[PDB]
Amino acid sequence: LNDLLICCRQLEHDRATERKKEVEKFKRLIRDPETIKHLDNWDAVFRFLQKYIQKETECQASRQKKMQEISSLVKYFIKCANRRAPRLKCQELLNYIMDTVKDSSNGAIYGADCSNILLKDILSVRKYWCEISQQQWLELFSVYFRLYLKPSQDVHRVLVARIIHAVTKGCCSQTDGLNSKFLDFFSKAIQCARQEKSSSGLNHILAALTIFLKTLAVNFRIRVCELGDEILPTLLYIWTQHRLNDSLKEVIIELFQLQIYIHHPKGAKTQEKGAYESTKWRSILYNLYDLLVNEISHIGSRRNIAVKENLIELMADICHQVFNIELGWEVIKDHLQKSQNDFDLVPWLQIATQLISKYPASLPNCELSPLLMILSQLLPQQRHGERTPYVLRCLTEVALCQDKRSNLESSQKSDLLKLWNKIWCITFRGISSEQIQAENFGLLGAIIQGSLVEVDREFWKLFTGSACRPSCPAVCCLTLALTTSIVPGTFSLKESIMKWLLFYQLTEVPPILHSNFPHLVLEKILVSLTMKNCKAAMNFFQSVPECSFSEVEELFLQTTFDKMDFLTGFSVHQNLKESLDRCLLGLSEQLLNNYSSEITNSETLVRCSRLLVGVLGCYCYMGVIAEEEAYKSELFQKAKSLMQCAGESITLFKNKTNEEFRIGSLRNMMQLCTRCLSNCTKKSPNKIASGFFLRLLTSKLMNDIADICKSLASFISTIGAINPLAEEYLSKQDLLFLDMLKFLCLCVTTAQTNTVSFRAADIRRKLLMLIDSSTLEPTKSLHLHMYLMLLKELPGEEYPLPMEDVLELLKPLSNVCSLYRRDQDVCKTILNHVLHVVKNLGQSNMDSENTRDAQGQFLTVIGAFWHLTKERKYIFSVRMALVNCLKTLLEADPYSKWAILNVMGKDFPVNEVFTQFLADNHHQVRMLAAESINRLFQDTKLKALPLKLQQTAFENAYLKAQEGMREMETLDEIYNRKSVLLTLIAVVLSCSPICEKQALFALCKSVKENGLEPHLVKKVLEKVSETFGYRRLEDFMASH
Repeated sequence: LNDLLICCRQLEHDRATERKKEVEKFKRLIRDPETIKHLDNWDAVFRFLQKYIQKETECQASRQKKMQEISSLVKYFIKCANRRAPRLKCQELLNYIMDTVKDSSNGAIYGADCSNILLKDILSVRKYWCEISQQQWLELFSVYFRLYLKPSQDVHRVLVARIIHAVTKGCCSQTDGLNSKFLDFFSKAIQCARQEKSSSGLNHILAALTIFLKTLAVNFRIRVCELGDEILPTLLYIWTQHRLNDSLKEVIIELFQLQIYIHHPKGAKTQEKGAYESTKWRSILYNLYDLLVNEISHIGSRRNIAVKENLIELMADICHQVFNIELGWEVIKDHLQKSQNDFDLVPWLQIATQLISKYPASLPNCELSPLLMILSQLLPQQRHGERTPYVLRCLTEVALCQDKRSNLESSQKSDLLKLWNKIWCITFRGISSEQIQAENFGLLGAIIQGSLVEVDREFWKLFTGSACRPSCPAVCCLTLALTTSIVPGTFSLKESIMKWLLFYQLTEVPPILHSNFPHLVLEKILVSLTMKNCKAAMNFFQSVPECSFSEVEELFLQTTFDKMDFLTGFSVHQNLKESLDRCLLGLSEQLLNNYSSEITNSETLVRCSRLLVGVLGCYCYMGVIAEEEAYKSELFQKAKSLMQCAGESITLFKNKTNEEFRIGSLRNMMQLCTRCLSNCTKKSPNKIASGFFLRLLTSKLMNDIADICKSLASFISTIGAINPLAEEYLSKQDLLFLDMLKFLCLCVTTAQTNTVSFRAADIRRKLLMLIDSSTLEPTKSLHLHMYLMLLKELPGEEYPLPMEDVLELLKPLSNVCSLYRRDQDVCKTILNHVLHVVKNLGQSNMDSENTRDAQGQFLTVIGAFWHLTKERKYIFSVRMALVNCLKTLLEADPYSKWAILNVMGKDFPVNEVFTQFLADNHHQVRMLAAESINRLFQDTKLKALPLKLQQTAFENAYLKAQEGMREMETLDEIYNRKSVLLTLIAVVLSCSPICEKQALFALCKSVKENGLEPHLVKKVLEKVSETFGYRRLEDFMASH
């Protein structure tokens, strides 16, 4: 250390001639013992190189070799320093990168080189990705974008654009985001891109622009709307005059799709429905439509003649907005009729398919019939063509759209029935074609479900003999046929179908086991067939209940108040039942006889067990078979043998961990097993089938799975830095290990309901030591994944966990959050996963010493997060997470008996803290608190709260909203603040009849004081009056 520093100082103090060889001496001076003792610093050697560079640059074209040499020298030094861990501080390195490229004295190759190390090291490491401050991000974006705007054009312009893309992503993901005043910079770049033809970095500039609009979509919506009206005409000109680069076209389409989503949130058409309308936008949309109509007739727009999905989706969105120069379905019909080749016909068929699917109301019922003749005419060609699946899909969508309408006339309905009968006749022949099997069965199922064509005796022959193989679309059509029709008795037809479904070749696995099927579909079909009235069982079986920019669009509708979530015993045939039981045991016996310990697949055996427990679950759901006799039934006896045979594969893998080919099979094993279980507590065949599967599992199998869990737990391009929670850090073993652990997690929570052979306590205890402080390493990407999912799956509100388990579960939470404090994405994920603990922490029945310990441990980390959030250290995404988890705290303890967080020695109630977020700086946070404020007026466990508590909660919320109003171009913010206040009042009025009079008076005062929109408030009061039950608004006004 001291000797190295002395040698470096002597070399630095030496003359230039001695420095010629001292550079190599210093480079070779580094050694393994030197780096080991140097770890702490690196700033000392860094500034020695800093002044060495600044001294050398002071003293023609001959210097172009020296500047390249020193650039390589610093590249090697930085790589060696950061090879193991990033000890070097990003701050001083960033400033040097700033000042080496700001000046024009340095060569172009040097700034290009300096940008290379900057991207490959600073922006490729998560540590530097988080520690770069907001001020650094803005200055980092500004200097390189001006360099991009510089008139000099070189090969490095692509690299500079890649820097700009990475900086924009970093600022929009790690900080609060750069100001909207930089939008003029992008406008100038687009204007410059209009003149220049090279467009070297236009792909990254537009992609960075797309990210900025996505991040800046919550606020300044009109400003984004106005800028869209400015750049889109230039983008249309760029598209026409460019060479049509595939990557540039894709990002342009993404920008166009983002603009339409902003202007028309979730397909809004009129201005009063939440859409934004202007003359420039209408002309732009018409001009945008003309370009895409021209572009579809191109070879590169798609051997494959299918137009890309993004084009199809963008096509339907534009058509829906422009449908009412005159435009409509007439041009679509003309194109379909006049198209003689599938090249110019498949795109339009895909266009109509997506428009009908996305917007059922976009197609008038008058044009429904003319489209039906066109589709029928395009169906037959005496053979099978490329357009056939497309014609089948749109016909299915037409049938689905037809079934959703009840205003059709009698004459129109009769014409449609005759047309659909003709459609059914055409599509029935040629069913043997396997290529269009999925589309044909889907069309038949849709027609059968809608009762468009009456079923005939010939259709029932399809599921007989070897006419067709058991497939998912075939079963989906069959279950709809059994639901809306009665099986003819041609004891024979029902028997024949059950042979076809359970046809096993006397070494090929049956297709039902070979291919995955939706849970409890074949089982319900079989049970319904065996009992007296197959139609009745389907109706009763289906009667049971079941367990991006979209969030931004939902925000706009709630902003415009067009969307508001609030204020809104049987008999069985004995012969058929015995026949099915004989077939199930016969199929199972065949599987065991053909089973081998090495070559036979295991997921087929579990699928057979899933089918076997499914029919038993369906049988136990009715009064035909009780649970007690189902346990001793020969089916259940075959069930345990299937798993026991499949259990040895896990046992073998427990010893042969190094095997990799087994991983793919075992990963499929849990996916079947995990989906077998059902955590929902309602009485349903899914719950009964899950209970049978739980009772199947033995004590030997859990220990093998747990032992494999313990064994694998001890093992050891992208624009910017890689998220530590990304799936690319998870290998096959890592992905596998997360799989059965989730299977173990679901087993523990749901096994206690029934009586099982295995002890769930032992698994849970073993799971606790899996995150033991000595063993668990939060810095490891794998170890982070388990603790997050264990925090998500183990807690359960129904039956509280052993309360010593949760404190051990919550023990590493403080350490994990402290290590990942600077990572916004990890903090948001941790907060979203920790809220599941509150459902068990709320119940204070066993209020003991350790009970108050776990509550204190949970409250201090939440209080630290709230304090750190108040210090402006978290992004908006974390702010919802803090709001969301605190909402669960409010739900768990409405009276705040124990939910009191302590910070700097001061106690802050949870209820009082929630009202603070109503005056936040992010528009998305404000309504989420405004929508979730209803927890302060009702128990949410629907009993009301005490009068005094309700009065002070409403008063505190109203004054905070008023404070947010008064702490104020600005029109967007003004409209944003008004929407939150109106949403706050509307929610209070709906959920709090106690404060109905006070809230109404508060709105009345706010009309003249806060300047609320008279039309917006009038619509709200009409809606709540409709919700309450008042026929007219005047009566509900007159009541108060």
